[PDB]
Amino acid sequence: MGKLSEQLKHCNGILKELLSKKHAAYAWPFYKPVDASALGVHDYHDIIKHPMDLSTVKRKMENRDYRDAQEFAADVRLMFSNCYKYNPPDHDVVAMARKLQDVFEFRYAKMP
Ligand SMILES: CC[C@@H](C(=O)OC)[C@@H]1N=C(c2ccc(Cl)cc2)c2ccc(OC)cc2-n2c(C)nnc21
Ligand SMILES: C[C@H](O)COC[C@H](C)O
Ligand SMILES: [Cl-]
Repeated sequence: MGKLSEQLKHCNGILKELLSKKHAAYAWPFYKPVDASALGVHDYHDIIKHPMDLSTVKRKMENRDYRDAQEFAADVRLMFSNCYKYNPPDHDVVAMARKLQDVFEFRYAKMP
């Protein structure tokens, strides 16, 4: 697959951290694709045109889909944006998204 660039190594590090046990209390809703039928949210795919989640980001990293850090970051941010778009701002899952995005943005800012 070829060695990840230095910046994408940092991105992969961030991804591993987001999936790690220390953040699980607020990261878990973002681990896998939203299953709209399972959750009973039958309007989800009318509202969210481009679903994203951490397992999909991980697959894309493993498959070398991301050509740079910017592309990676856009997907992680898309995941958070979908959450902010679908849910009311006072929902528990939105608070969790904000917390995980704080973890993400502060470490992404430490890009070599
Ligand atoms: C799908 C919409 C929303 C919902 O109303 O579910 C019933 C959902 N809430 C939740 C959610 C609701 C309350 C709390 Cl405390 C945590 C997550 C949700 C749950 C599981 C899951 O994957 C297994 C994804 C979730 N998620 C994400 C991401 N963004 N919005 C949600
Ligand atoms: C809570 C906002 O939607 C995202 O905040 C990012 C900041 C680094 O906490
Ligand atoms: Cl972006």
